[PDB]
Formats: sequence, C-alpha cells, structure tokens
Amino acid sequence: QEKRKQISVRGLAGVENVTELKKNFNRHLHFTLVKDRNVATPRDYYFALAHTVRDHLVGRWIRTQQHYYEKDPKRIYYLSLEFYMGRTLQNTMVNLALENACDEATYQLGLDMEELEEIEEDAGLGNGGLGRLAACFLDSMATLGLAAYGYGIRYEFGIFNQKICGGWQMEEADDWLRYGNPWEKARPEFTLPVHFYGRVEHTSQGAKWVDTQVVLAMPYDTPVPGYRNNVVNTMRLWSAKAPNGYIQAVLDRNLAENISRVLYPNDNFFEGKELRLKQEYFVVAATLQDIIRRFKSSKFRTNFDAFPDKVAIQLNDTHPSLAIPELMRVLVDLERLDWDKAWEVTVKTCAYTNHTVIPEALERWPVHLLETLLPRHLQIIYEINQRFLNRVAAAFPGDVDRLRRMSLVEEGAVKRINMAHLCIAGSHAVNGVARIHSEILKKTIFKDFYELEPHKFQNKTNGITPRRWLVLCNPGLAEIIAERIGEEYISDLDQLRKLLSYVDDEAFIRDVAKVKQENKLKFAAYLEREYKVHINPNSLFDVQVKRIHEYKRQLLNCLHVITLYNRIKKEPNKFVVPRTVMIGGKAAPGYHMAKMIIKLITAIGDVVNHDPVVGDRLRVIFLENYRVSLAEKVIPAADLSEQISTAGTEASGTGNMKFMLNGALTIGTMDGANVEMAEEAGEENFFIFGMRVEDVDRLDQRGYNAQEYYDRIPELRQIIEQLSSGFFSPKQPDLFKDIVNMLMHHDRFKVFADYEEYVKCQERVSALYKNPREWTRMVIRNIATSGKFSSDRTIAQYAREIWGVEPSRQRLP
Amino acid sequence: QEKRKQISVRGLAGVENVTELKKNFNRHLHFTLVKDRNVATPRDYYFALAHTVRDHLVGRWIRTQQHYYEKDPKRIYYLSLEFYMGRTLQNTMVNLALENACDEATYQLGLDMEELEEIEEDAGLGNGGLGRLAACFLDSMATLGLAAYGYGIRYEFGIFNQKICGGWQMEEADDWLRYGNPWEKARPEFTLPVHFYGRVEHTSQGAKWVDTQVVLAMPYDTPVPGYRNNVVNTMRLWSAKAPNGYIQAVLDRNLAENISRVLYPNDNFFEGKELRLKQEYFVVAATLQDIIRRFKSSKFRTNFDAFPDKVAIQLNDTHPSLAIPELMRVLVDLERLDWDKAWEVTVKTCAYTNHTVIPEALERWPVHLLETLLPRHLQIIYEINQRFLNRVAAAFPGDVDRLRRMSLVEEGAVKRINMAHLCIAGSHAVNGVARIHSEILKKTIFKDFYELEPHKFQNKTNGITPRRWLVLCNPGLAEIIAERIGEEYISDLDQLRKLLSYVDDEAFIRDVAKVKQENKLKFAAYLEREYKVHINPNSLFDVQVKRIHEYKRQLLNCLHVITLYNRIKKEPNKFVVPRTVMIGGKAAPGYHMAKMIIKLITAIGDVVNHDPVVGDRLRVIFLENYRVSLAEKVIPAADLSEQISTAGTEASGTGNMKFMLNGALTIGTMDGANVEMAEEAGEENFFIFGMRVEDVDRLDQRGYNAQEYYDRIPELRQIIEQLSSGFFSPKQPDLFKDIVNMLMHHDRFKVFADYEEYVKCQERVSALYKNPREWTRMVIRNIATSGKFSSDRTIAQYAREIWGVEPSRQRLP
Ligand SMILES: O=C(Nc1ccc(Oc2ccc(C(=O)O)c(C(=O)O)c2)c(NC(=O)c2cccc([N+](=O)[O-])c2)c1)c1cccc([N+](=O)[O-])c1
Ligand SMILES: O=C(Nc1ccc(Oc2ccc(C(=O)O)c(C(=O)O)c2)c(NC(=O)c2cccc([N+](=O)[O-])c2)c1)c1cccc([N+](=O)[O-])c1
Repeated sequence: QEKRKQISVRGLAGVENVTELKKNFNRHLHFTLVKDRNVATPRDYYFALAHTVRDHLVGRWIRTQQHYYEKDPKRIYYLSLEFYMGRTLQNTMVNLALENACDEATYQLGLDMEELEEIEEDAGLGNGGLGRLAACFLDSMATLGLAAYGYGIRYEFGIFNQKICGGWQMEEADDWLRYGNPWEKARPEFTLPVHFYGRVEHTSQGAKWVDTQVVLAMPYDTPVPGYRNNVVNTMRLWSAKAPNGYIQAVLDRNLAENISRVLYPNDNFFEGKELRLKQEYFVVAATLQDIIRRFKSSKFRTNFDAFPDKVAIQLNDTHPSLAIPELMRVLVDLERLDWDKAWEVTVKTCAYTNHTVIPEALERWPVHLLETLLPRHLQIIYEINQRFLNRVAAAFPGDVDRLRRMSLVEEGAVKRINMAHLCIAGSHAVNGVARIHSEILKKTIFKDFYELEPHKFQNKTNGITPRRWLVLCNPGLAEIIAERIGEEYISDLDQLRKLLSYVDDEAFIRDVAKVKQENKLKFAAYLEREYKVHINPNSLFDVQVKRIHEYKRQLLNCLHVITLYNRIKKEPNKFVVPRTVMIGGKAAPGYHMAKMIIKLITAIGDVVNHDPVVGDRLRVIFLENYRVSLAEKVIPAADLSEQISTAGTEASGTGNMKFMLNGALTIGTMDGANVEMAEEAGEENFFIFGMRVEDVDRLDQRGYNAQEYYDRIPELRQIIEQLSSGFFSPKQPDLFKDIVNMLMHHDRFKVFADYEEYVKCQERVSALYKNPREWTRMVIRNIATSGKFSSDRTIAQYAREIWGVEPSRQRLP
Repeated sequence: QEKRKQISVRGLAGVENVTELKKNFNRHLHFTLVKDRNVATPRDYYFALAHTVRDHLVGRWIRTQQHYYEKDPKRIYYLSLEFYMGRTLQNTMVNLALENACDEATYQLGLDMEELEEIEEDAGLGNGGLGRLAACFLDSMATLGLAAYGYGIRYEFGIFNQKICGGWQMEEADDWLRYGNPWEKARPEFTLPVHFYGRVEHTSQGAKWVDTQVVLAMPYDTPVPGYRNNVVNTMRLWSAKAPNGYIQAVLDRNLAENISRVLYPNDNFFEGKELRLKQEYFVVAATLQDIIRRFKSSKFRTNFDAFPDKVAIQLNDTHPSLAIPELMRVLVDLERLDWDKAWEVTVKTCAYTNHTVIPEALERWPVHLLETLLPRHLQIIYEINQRFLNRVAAAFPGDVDRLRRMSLVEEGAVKRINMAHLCIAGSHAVNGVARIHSEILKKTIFKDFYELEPHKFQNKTNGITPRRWLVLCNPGLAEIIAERIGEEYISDLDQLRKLLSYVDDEAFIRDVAKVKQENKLKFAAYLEREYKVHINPNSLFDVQVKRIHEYKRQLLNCLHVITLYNRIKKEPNKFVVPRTVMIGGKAAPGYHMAKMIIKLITAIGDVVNHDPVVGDRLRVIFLENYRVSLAEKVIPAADLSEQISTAGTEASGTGNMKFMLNGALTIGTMDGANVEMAEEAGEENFFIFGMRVEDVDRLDQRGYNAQEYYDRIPELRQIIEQLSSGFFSPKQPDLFKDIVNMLMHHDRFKVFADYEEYVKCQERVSALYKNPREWTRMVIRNIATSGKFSSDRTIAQYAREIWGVEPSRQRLP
C-alpha cells in the first residue's frame, strides 16, 4: 500500500472522495451485481469497481460530445479494422486521477485493487503494431483535445488466446465478452443497414444497386478519456445483426451475423477470404453513412463542397480503402453530385497510411470476388482507374510501362485490384510510419506515384502514449522522474530531456537502477505465481516480444542463444553475465515457419534450462499469450530490447519505443524508428549491429548464398549441425529440417548474414552490463531522449499536416 | 391521470416516494443510459423506469434467497421447457405497490408510463396454456411463500412474431433480447457442463459415460415477486455456450450454442427433431446438477434417503421426463447408490403433469436417436422398463397384452420410448389439469396404469393468477370490486362470492357495465392506433383467442359467422344485435390446415367487412400476433368468450378462466374446466351447447358421416357451397378445397355434428344481449364465482397433495 500511496503521479486519496468511492462500490455491488459480501465473487468486486469508475466518466462523455454538437468542429475519423485496446479500468482511473483514491477506498473494503484489475479481459481487438497504433492514437487525440472518433468492428472474438502445449501454440477462442463489458454503451438509436451482393441497373436517375442482401450494423460506443483534461471521446464499434424450414431460417441468422464474429489473426499478411472483405465492407459502409449523417445534422449544393472542411477520414492501411469507392457511391448515386465534384470531395476527405513494404502484406482482391459481393464498387473502381491512368498518360506521354505499373488493375490469370494503388489515387495524403520507411516508399514501392504527385507523400513517425506505456505500467519510473522534473512531461514527453542533467547524479543513478530491479522482482513473481516459471532476478533480462515472423528474426536470436550455450559448455569455468532470454508473441494460425520457430524456442529451453553445468547462468523462456496487458508487465522489467529485423523490413516498430520509455537498452539494426531512436539518444548509447539497407541490396544484387556463411563460420556450423542432427529434439531427430532448409536455401531475411556481428554486439552488451553504473547512466541517456516517440508528437503532426486541425491541452469544464 | 390516481388497488403515490422515484429515474438515465433529456429516446425512458423498478426488488430478492439458505426449507423446482412470461415492468410495480407512485413520478417528468410500458418486449417463452400455466404458477408460489424455483431455457428467440400478410401468417424471429433485458441477472458463478453423444464403458467402479461432447449451461436468474409480501423467488434459465480451419472452428461454436437458440413453435404436437431432444437434455441435466449441488450445500449415506424430503421436481409434461433417467444416472453412476435405493429416491422426488389426451401430442423418441445422443440414459430406460414390467407381470399374472400395452418400449418399424410411460413409472404422482381430463386419463389413456397404482393418480384443476389476469389488465374491474368488498380478494379470490350480494344493486350493475364499455373503447382505440382497424364499440365483442388448431374449432366459429352473414343478406331489414367477431392466435409453422384457417378467417372479413347491406351490423377481424400482452388487452374488453372445442379434447383451458375473471359470458362445450366453470356459476349463467363426451363416443361407435349433416341442413349446405365455389376467394376459386374435403371426409373433430346447436345457442346469447341489465346481472354471477380458477388454489393443492409442503401468506420483512 505504502508504495502505491507514496506515488504522487497517482493523485490524491481525498477523505470525502474515498468515502464516496467506497459508497458507490457497495451500491453497485447491491443494485448492479445483486450481491452481498457473503456471496460476491472476485469478479463481482471487479464489476463493482468498474461501474464506479465508469460513473466518473459519464458527465464528461455526455458534455464532450454535446460540445462537438454545439460548436461543430471539423471532425476526425480514424477508420481501422483494429483497435488493440487491451484493458480499460486502470487506464480510465489514470486519466481521471482516481487511481490512489480507488486504491485507498478498496483497501479499506478489504480488497486489493491490483487483484481486481487482473480479472478484466483485454479488448485484444488487434494483431500487432498498426492495431496498437490505432489505440495509442485514440488516447492522444483525446489528450489533444481533438474532435476525433475511432471507427471499427466490435468483434465477438479478438486475437486468439495462445496456449503453449508440449512446446507448441494451441489457439483458443478469445471470448472476451462472455461475462459482458461494463465499458461499452449500446447505441440502438444509430443502427444502420449495409447491402451485400445484388446488381446494378443504369436508369434515367443514373445507377441504382438493386436486389441486395441486408445486414444491420449495430454501434457500441466506448469512452476515450484524455489525460486529466475533462475530454472523453468515443470509439464506435459496429456489430452485425440479421434484419427483422422455420427453425433453420432462424438458425441461419448466424450467417449474416458472422461478419463481426472474429478478428482475422494474420498480421503482416493478405489472405484473400471473402468473409474478410465483408468485414472490410461492413465497417466502411456503416461508418461513412454515420459520417454523412452527422454532416447532415450540423451547419447550413452548399453542403458537399465543404464536406472536406467538416470531415477527415484517416485510413489505417488499405483494410478500409473501400471508403474511397463507397464515398463516391453515396455522393454520385445517392446524392447525385457530378463525378468530378464528387472526386474532388473524396480526395480532400481521405488520407492513407502505409505500414509495410513486404509484398505479401498487400491487399489485392480478385475482381470476381468484388464483382459478386460489390458490383457497383467494382464499376466505380474501374472508372476511378481509367481517369487516374488518363492523368499518368498526360504527365508521362508514351510511358506505357508506367501505365501498366501504376494501374489499380493487376493483370494476370486472376484479375485483382491493388488496394494500395486505390488508396494513393483517392487520398490527398499518403504517409509511412518512420523516416526510412517513408523514403523507401518514395524510392521504391510507390516511386512512380511519388513522381506523379510528389506533394501527396509524407512521413509520420510513430509514437506510443506515455499514459499506458509509462504512467500506467511503470509507476515507479514515472514517480522518480516526477520527483526531479514534476508531472508536465506526461503530456509533454519532450520534457524528459531535462533528465540528461542527472547523468552524474548519484541518487538518480541509484533510483533508476532501483526501480528496474523492483520491476524485475514483480515480473519474476508473476512468472512463479501465474505460470510457475522460476527465473533469476539477478540476471540480464533480454526480451524479444512481438508477433512471430521471419522478417523479425526471432531465429537470429535463437542462434545467439545456442551460441551462448555452446560457448559455456566449451569453457564451463569461464565467467559470463547471467541471462534470462525471454521470447514472446503469437504466430498466425497457418503460418507454418512461425509455429516451427515457437517450437524451436521451447525446444532450446528444454535443453538449456536442464544442463546442470549451465545452471543459473542461462535460461530460455517462451512467454505465453503475449498481449497489451502482458506488454505492460514484461516491458518495464527488461534490460535489453531486441529489435533485430533485417534492415528495410520493419517499417517503424513501437515496442522499440515502449522499451526505450521504460529503461531498457536496445540491441538492433538501423531499421524503422530504431534509426531515429539511435539518432535521439546518440549511437554511442545504442547497440546497433549488422547490414544497413544498402548492404542488403548489394547482397541481393549479387546473390544471397547462406552456405558462404556456413563454410566460413565454425560456430554457426556447430548449431546447424545441432538442429539437423536432433540435439534440440532427440525424440524426433528430423523435427527442425524445415528450419534448416529455409536457413540454408530460402532465407529471404538473410539471418546468417547478420550472425557474426550480432554475437559480437551481444559481447559489447554484456561487457557494459558487468559495470552497473555505466549501464545505468546509458539508460538515463535513453529514457531522457525518448520524448520524440510520444504519440502526442505523432498526432499533432497528423492534425497540422494532414487533418488540417490545431491540437489542444486547455482543459474542458 | 385522474382514473389512474383514483384507483386505490394501485397503491399510494407518497410525496417522498415520488421524490425518490423521479430521482432514481434521472440518475438511471444519466449513469445507466448515458443520457440527457435532449438525447434520450423513449426506449431510454423505458429502461430508466425499469432499472428504478428493479432496484426496489433487489433487497427482497437477496434476503428471500438468503432465508431459503439459512432456514433450508424443502425446495420446489418447477421444471419446464416453457415459461410464457410476457412483460415484466407493470407486473413488478403491481406486486411491489409502486404503480401509482411510478405513475405520479413519470407524469411529473413529462412522461406517460403506459407509453413507456408498450416499449417492453414480451418474454414469449411459450406456445399456449401449459407454458402460461408455468408463468401463473411462479407468481402463485411466490404469493404463497413457497421455496420454489422455475427452471427452463433462456431462448434467444421465443415464439415467432406473427405478421398477417395478404391474409396469411408470416413468421418473424422474436429477437426479444436485441436491446438487452433489464430483468435478468447473469450467474457465471453457477455455470455447469452438459455431456452429449459419447459411449458407455462398464468397469469395476460400474458404468462410466466417456468420450462426450461438452456444452456449458450458463444460468440467468430472474426475480418472481409475490403479491405485496416481500417474497422474491427466482426463475433460472440456462443458455448454451461453447467450451473454452482456425476461423471455421470459432464460427462453428454456433453449433453447440444453437441448443438455446429458439423455442420450438409446435403447440399440442410431437415433431421428433434431435435439436428438440438436445434442448430437453440440456435443461434437465443442468437443472438436476444445480439441484443436487444445492442439496449438497444445505443440512448434514445420511444424505440421499432424505433427498425427497429436501427436493420436489415437478415435470410440466413429458418435455423434462429425461429428469427421471438422469437423476438415476447421477445417483447410480456418480454417487454409487444401489439401483433400488436410487429408484426409491427418484419416484419420491418426481411428479408428472399431463396436459393432453390427443395422441399426436405424445413424445415417443426413436431409440436410435436416444442411443446416439444419450447412450447411458437409454440403458437406464431399458432397466427401468424391465423392472417396471416385472411389477405388472407380478400384479397381472398371464396378462400378456397388458405388458405390451404398459411397456415404455414401443415396438414397430421404428423402436421408440414412450415418455408418458416413462413419467408414470418414475413419479410418485401423475395429475391432469381438470376434473373431466383427470377422469379420462384414469378411464382411458393411462387406464392400465391407474389399475396398477391407483394411488398415483390425481387432479389439479388449473387456475390463472388474479394479479396479471385482473389487477394488472383490468384495473377498472379490480377497482369497482375493491370498492364493495375491499382488497383481500386479490390473494383470496374465493372472496369474490361476496359479489353475489350485489346482483340486484343498481350502482354495481351500472359500474360493471360501465367498466366493460370503458375497456371496449380502449381496445377499440388500440386497434385504430396500432393497426388502423376500425370496430363498432356499440356491438357485442365475440372473441376466440388461443392457438389455431383443429380440436379448437375456430372452423365451427367461421361457420357461425358465415351463417350470420347469410341470414342478414336473406332478411336485410330484419334486426340483429351488432357483433364484432375477433379471432386471434398463431399457427405452428408447418401446420397446413391451421394456416389455411387463418386465411379463411381473413377471407370471411374481406367479404363480410365490405358488404354495404351489412354495414356496422357485422364485422370479422383476425387479431394479429396474439400473445400474453395482447391477451391482457382484448380479454378485459370481451362480451362473449368462445370455448368450443370438441368435448373431450381441451384438457382444461385457462383463457376460459381469464374471460370469466374479467366479465365475459361463455359460450362453450362441456370440456376441460368449462364444465367446472358452469358448475361454479350454475349452467343457467353459461351458454353450454353441443355433444357431451358420451355423445362423441356414441358418434365414433357407429361412424362419423359429415354428409349426413350436409344432407339434413340447408344452411350448412349453403356455406359449403360458398367455400367450394369460391365466394370467399374469387381470384382463386379452388383456394378452400382442403378445408371442404377435411370437413366432408376427414373431420376428427366433428364440426358439423355441433353446428345446429351452436347456432341456436348463439341465438340465445344475442337474445340475452338485447337486455343489457340481465346480461350484466348474469355477468355479475360469473365474476362472483370465478375464485376457484385462481392459481393460488391450484398451487396450494400441488403443495399439500404432491410436494408435501404447507403454503403461506405471512409477509417477509
Ligand atoms: O445538446 C444537448 N445535449 C447533447 C447534445 C449532443 C450530444 O452528443 C451528440 C449527439 C448527436 C450527435 C450527432 O448528431 O452525431 C453528436 C455529434 O455531432 O457527434 C453529438 C450529447 N451527448 C450525447 O448524446 C452522448 C455523449 C456521450 C455518450 C452518449 N451515449 O452513450 O448515448 C451520448 C448531449 C443539450 C442541449 C440543451 C439542453 C440539454 N438538456 O438540458 O438536456 C442538452
Ligand atoms: O447468507 C448470507 N447471504 C446470502 C446467502 C445466500 C443467498 O442466496 C443463496 C445462495 C446460495 C444458495 C445455494 O447454495 O444454492 C442458495 C440456495 O440454497 O438456494 C441461496 C443470498 N442471496 C443471494 O445470494 C442472491 C439472492 C438473489 C439474487 C442473487 N443474484 O442475483 O446473485 C443472489 C444471500 C449472509 C449471511 C451473513 C452475513 C451476510 N452479509 O453480511 O453479507 C450474508
């Protein structure tokens, strides 16, 4: 209690407030939960606390949205298929300053609030960084006083819960709404119809899309509290409902309603399923009618010219790019605007964000698919293309190949639509997510596009919110910082720079290292308690957490681990810094290699964690079911953060940033925002290793030959042989043959080309660790220069150079 | 307002109470509904009122159930697949005395409570009288202070909403939970597993039912407020949940969970679908584990002898008869009691109620069905049979045919299990639902059973609650009665007898006729408003409301109607009492004749309601979507109640009783409880017509010949010819050919044998109507002797002669 108390960044536990809090809790438990302390379960406790928290939101929520209604600002909609929201109770107490009062309140009712908090389900409505980006962004736009709205799908089931079984992943259904959701509010009043299939008739009005199937979109609003400023914004998620023999028709209502059933769990990967495209059409069509409906109920042919003055639609990826042809659909067919005015309007409303350079991430929908589901949209996409391509022709006369290259229509055996091309055509702005990425789009992927309309293209380096990702998750760190520099930094992270004044302050040095070791013990107790996993709290915590993928080179990490192990066994008496190597993250079901790689990790620990010579010198664990809430625990405890993807394949990354905020040192490549983080801190304060992008490209120019590295490196040859022969899986010697063959003959990610430098760099890291003070002073240097990686920074830029709106930090009443 | 005020049976609108009520409403609208009066919709108003009402229940609910816990009475469980609950808000205000306060409260917030009330969805969780019986019974057991629990299934969709289209029924999905349900409380804490399929292994423990599929049963408790006595009992309804490629497995969770999706809409009819048997297994298995679990957490080999001292399980029909072999399943396999002790226990816990003599109503499950779904239950049913049949043998030595007749095993092409036989074998008591019915079971259907174990067999004449079915629905009638005799009658309906003192009281005569005419104008405004149906308020309201069936002889009614019409056209100048003939009720989808008959009704009105000669003399309407809530409106407005089924086919009826309570005169046959209602009132005060049961039987002895009546009755011949030739459906002359052929060659219900007497009796009815005073004095006689048809009477009998518990009317604190 005393620590929780002590922490000033957590607010006042005022006498009347704690008296009221406790009162509202009893009352909720009696009326809402229909309970007494004899029969309440912990879960009732949770729900009793959650209702009391949420009651603090309502008045603000009601009034913020009344204010938008009254004032009619320009409105920002953030359209995404994913909001990686994680839990909400701590979060709302944070931004409402209620955390220490609620803490005192509950203690006094004989209840540990942390314990109640662990009852809450995450809203795991995303797959990895774009989804989580989306959630960080709602928070910053709230904190920036913007008239912003998140728009997505209320899935039944979010990302699958991961169970490791026998060292393999087992997917279970994430039934996060089993017990209901105190956070959401049903909005029946705003249910809309969405039309699927049917056909198009050209009449004297124009076109008319007839004989369609109808699914209803039912919205559920969720409050988005800003930091301590009396703003509460909404996320609105749509859920599919069937319109209003005999038994079999009712049972078959499930078919329409399966559109919001389940997040597709393919991160960084296009699988072209029709159910996925219905998901995408669903959210798009409902959001844009709701949008056009608000526009209609606000100011005032007057109207639609001004529509881009009144509306911004941000496309998170190409997942809601049907926004473009739908907007046009409405304007042209329904509103009867002329094609050219309607196109002017669209391009002024819409901007697109790219998250990936990987070609296997791009959405390219078979036209037959689109032609059946969405006959009218296809026609509009053809008209869009034609006229766009007439523009390329005019600018590059005779450049026929360029026509073929820029076309939204991919020729082939299967015709398909390039959803990225679509998006660049129909948006006034196209961004990447970090300085290098946005250069490569301009230099490569969208090079011809850039030449056309160079003013379209921008950079918006990612951030993370310093509420969830420092104040919530690392209240310790948060508190020793506020102690020196006060509390303003929490929504002005650039204030962190002030901590460079403390690099040679003995109490600061001491406190920082104290806080991390405090977090290491907590994490280590979590592992015992929840998973009976025993780890060394006096070791280097080396963490790689992120979805499992080949580009991400969990495999290069595993080679480092087996090197460490093999060196020990060679010189057993020789000293080494003790490590706990933690690898966590989910594989897409059906990503065979990624599932292979999880299995190899746990296989490495089966060996490594049982060698008596090794003892407590090295330990390998796979952290089960990595999610937002799990992030919030292991990130504040890590010493080293692994950011090891091949140069040029991680667009930005954001995990990098969370680990920076919270006092880990980074081993990485110059990739994504790792480059800007090295810039911030100075490269003298990072562990940058291996190829730059230019060295990958030179490798590709002449040919990656994995065997060249094999033949030259006896250490890498010892491990390959281990893997082949069955050292890591004796009961099935041939188990890792597809890992080996990929590494040997088909590695698109060049793992062996970065091997020798990664291991030498890891040498450097452990040398620094053997001097605590100097570790802690470089850490200081890292924390101190992470303020650029706040999402307030990122969002203020989107507002000023895309949405064409001014941010704010003036408190509402 | 002034009438609503005036009504003393509706309680006090105390100054502080109205101040608190209004306060809790605002507060609910703010916190629960997240609203202001600018944005609230009516539906929010509703939900704001409902939350405030329900808050008055909670403390009582908590404490009533604490009291059962503390005291550990013997417990009554009422197992039914159906609870025809209808709406709840008015009902709870009634039994809590809050109706006039809530009335004043809302008025003062500028809201009409009646209007809010019309927003509520019925819980249409039943098909007709057994389902509704079930709901009347929860109410009486509450009012009688019994430790009773309703146990059923929380369907997704209750009985289909009926739409009449072109004069046909159209079924729509009753999505009654769309907007959620303020009345229910989720009980995750008491989720149980139910096992389907699998197989049986006989080991050294005994039998063991292995490799099963698991569905979870999730309970939702609903409060059952007693009348003004501070008892709140629970109805617990179970909802199916799936246990805790990749996408297609999540989507396929619907398959397990489709067990609670939808009420099967077959009233008075066995269709032998496996999904239906899963429904039946579901509710049974979950309820009995919950039951055996309570028994285990209460008093104390000690235990299970006393289990029938501590448990009563009432079987509403044979729908939960799997209760028997399941109870045994548990006792034998799980608890390891010996077969003979376990059988003693079962028979002492279980009693069965029969609702039907019709053979097409009986559940007779193919064994292969049972053998697959429920291998172990089948084995136990075989063992049960064997030993039961060994008992028949011993009592009737050599009577081989009797063996075959009594067997739970039906031989044939398809083997099947007789669920009724099952039930008589495994229950200590078997009842019918009205004096005549229970004689016929003893004399016919269960004759051999009766000879075996004559002490098994009982009668429990049905009732209806005089809260829903007078105080709620006819507050007028309720108020003029209380004016004379005070308010005690409401839970002592036998007090009504006191009104015979008023048969020659001019003010009483006047007030009764006033109240009915008041209800006639209201109903008539409902029809205009909600359905734009214009009716004559100065006519005789002749109502037949009940599910559509051949036994029920909606068709004999239609013949009366076309007689009336044809007589007018014959003598147009001749005076007749003006009628509005209202026929309402649903057909089972797939019951072809019943759907034909709806169509004939509306076809009759197409003719009849457009003949200018007829004018406002006769009008025929089909009342759409008959349900509990609709009952509550048209019953208080009817003059004549039609109870015209063939003698011996309506087991009891309860609609008869509602119309009696509320001041309609009855035309009927001596069938079901019509006979006891004629007894109560004296036959001089009823319109009894046609065959007695003995005259049906004599008809069957020699042969029903429909053509005999045709040849003898020129009036019935004029109509048959109308129907054939296409008078009622000129655009399709042949439309009613299957009605005609059934009437001519296959009428199991002898419509023509009752024709001449029904029409003459209808002559009598209209003669009486032409003298208002004398109508009103016979009505007085009817209201005055309906107290026997209260369900308090019925339930006190079940308690004393079945459950072996004393009723009570002492108020809880
Ligand atoms: O304008 C007034 N009130 C209001 C007015 C408006 C809104 O919010 C609002 C309503 C409708 C629309 C729209 O047309 O799209 C928008 C918008 O333009 O974005 C915003 C209010 N707050 C809410 O309705 C609200 C906010 C948050 C959550 C919920 N919810 O879960 O339902 C509801 C309260 C007002 C003006 C004057 C007097 C009163 N009053 O006394 O009640 C009220
Ligand atoms: O026994 C005590 N309290 C209690 C004890 C028990 C019950 O109800 C109850 C609990 C469990 C069981 C059971 O084992 O099956 C039964 C039963 O035997 O039937 C009844 C109470 N009331 C409720 O739990 C209740 C009632 C109605 C609705 C809900 N609901 O929706 O969740 C809950 C309150 C008690 C005793 C002493 C002190 C306190 N206290 O101070 O809190 C409480």
